Amino acid sequence: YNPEFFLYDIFLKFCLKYIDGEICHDLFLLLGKYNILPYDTSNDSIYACTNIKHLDFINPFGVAAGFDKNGVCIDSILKLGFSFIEIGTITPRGQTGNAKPRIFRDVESRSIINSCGFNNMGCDKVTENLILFRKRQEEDKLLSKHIVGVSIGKNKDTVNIVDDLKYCINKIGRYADYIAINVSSPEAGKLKNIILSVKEEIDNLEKNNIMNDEFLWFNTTKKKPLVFVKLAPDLNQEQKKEIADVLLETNIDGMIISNTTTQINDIKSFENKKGGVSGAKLKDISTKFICEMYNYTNKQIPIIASGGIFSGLDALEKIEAGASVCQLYSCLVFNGMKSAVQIKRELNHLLYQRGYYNLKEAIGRKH
Ligand SMILES: Cc1cc2nc3c(=O)[nH]c(=O)nc-3n(C[C@H](O)[C@H](O)[C@H](O)COP(=O)(O)O)c2cc1C
Ligand SMILES: Cc1cc(Nc2ccc(S(F)(F)(F)(F)F)cc2)n2nc(C(C)(F)F)nc2n1
Ligand SMILES: O=C(O)c1cc(=O)[nH]c(=O)[nH]1
Repeated sequence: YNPEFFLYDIFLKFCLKYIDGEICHDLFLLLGKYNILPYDTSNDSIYACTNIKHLDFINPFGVAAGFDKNGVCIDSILKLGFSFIEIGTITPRGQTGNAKPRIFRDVESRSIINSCGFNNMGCDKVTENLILFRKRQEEDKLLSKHIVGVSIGKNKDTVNIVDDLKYCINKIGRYADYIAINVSSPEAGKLKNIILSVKEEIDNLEKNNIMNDEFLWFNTTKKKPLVFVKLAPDLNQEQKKEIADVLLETNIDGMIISNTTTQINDIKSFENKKGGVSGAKLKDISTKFICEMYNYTNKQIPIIASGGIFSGLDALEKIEAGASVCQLYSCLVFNGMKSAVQIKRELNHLLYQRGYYNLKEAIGRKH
């Protein structure tokens, strides 16, 4: 609640009004890189703890993929009050992505559309960035117990998809607390192949190193990274159940629901635009998708929420629907740096008013 946050949020609101989106994004990533952004040093409520398997989160809010694609601003973003961040999506080789401008935002609807095109510095350089962070994390009190996942994907013109992801794992898998596979860009038999192949590569990292785990997994968990998969919402009920089966057969560690959507036409400033939409308008679509997969998987696979989360209320819908954890993106654009502090406040208070003992008790409370 400091003036630090408050003053910065004025600057951001101003930037939001006048300056191009991707230009704004990079500007504040830069400010974070030089560590002049504010901190949230509050103790988080132990009643809003959560986990995905043996992967524990000190609080249920993190940042989604695509926000810090190259892992350049990991400390500063985590210290805003987030329990974790998902970097990437990265590819084995650097990409430029599509032509600019490629990101636009509608303020009134609190929505965004993008056709970035998986721009990133490539797996090699980003791994060097994550390593440097991991080294800083050993020295910084505030980064303890904070989780860093890595989103991985295939190059535009890939020879083979699996091989792209395989390279990324070999390079960066040691520094990741979990690995996110996203097949959501704006047959199931080919998916199962991918998922398995990823678990095997991770399992191979363990086998082919002589070191014990403490000195092998240079991450937070000190164990091999979990395997999540991120799904787009533009599928039919048949696709979803077909996939739902796969995730069970592979015994995947969690699923990130969801990515952006192409099926929104009622945003006026966006009618000229191609890409995937995110923000408020994605909220209701996203939540429904969680109920479905939660049902289709019969509640065996943990879920990670993404799509139009702005408030402690929005967060609770995802949780009761079946999510264990939430990711923010659009909220930070429209609500600023206070988003983590603010949303954690709002959620803690609601859990009380809704008579919940803790957050885990509320997970999947939509029958
Ligand atoms: C500019 C931009 C870039 C994104 N890049 C990625 C990405 O690289 N990988 C990914 O899985 N999701 C990416 N996303 C999607 C977000 O991770 C998130 O799923 C989506 O924005 C919905 O969250 P929200 O409604 O809170 O904004 C991107 C979104 C935006 C707006
Ligand atoms: C004012 C503004 C800010 C912003 N992103 C953003 C906002 C805040 C921060 S941060 F991380 F201030 F501490 F929270 F630096 C980092 C990135 N974006 N991102 C975009 C976009 C949609 F182009 F990606 N437009 C923006 N406009
Ligand atoms: O980089 C992108 O263009 C992108 C990737 C993704 O997974 N989702 C999205 O909305 N954009």
